[PDB]
Amino acid sequence: DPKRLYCKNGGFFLRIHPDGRVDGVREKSDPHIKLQLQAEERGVVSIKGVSANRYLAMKEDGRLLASKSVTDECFFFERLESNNYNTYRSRKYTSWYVALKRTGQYKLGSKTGPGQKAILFLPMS
Ligand SMILES: CO[C@@H]1O[C@@H](C(=O)O)[C@@H](O[C@H]2O[C@H](COS(=O)(=O)O)[C@@H](O)[C@H](O)[C@H]2NS(=O)(=O)O)[C@H](O)[C@H]1OS(=O)(=O)O
Repeated sequence: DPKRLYCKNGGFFLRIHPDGRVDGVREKSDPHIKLQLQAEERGVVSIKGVSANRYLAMKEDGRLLASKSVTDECFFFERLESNNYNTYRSRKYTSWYVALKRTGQYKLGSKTGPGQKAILFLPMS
């Protein structure tokens, strides 16, 4: 079943545009925030935009985008933290997290880390 990823940092839903752009939006009705999270192994997921047909990827410089193809940049550790929010940490760039800023823009992976509000998401159906 599809999920919406609600970010604790400002209450933005993770959004994947048809063109590959990634950002955040507060509108629960937005057509581009419905995501498919598929387990590739225990604790490892890909994140696909249902509307966009693109997979969330983190690049070597921390950029977030969504690609048509699934590559090693499209896998993330899904962890339930002690505060009961999930985090999604790049399987390839292992210190960097999927994250949204308070402005609704995505946060560059190299600017993220374990104590931040920006990396915390709650999956909702
Ligand atoms: C409440 O948790 C964090 O702190 C907030 C805050 O202190 O305002 C947010 O930080 C964001 O804004 C501050 C201040 O920016 S300003 O433009 O100078 O006002 C920045 O210093 C932070 O880098 C910003 N972080 S963000 O991830 O880009 O939003 C924010 O809610 C929380 O920051 S956190 O890094 O996610 O913990």
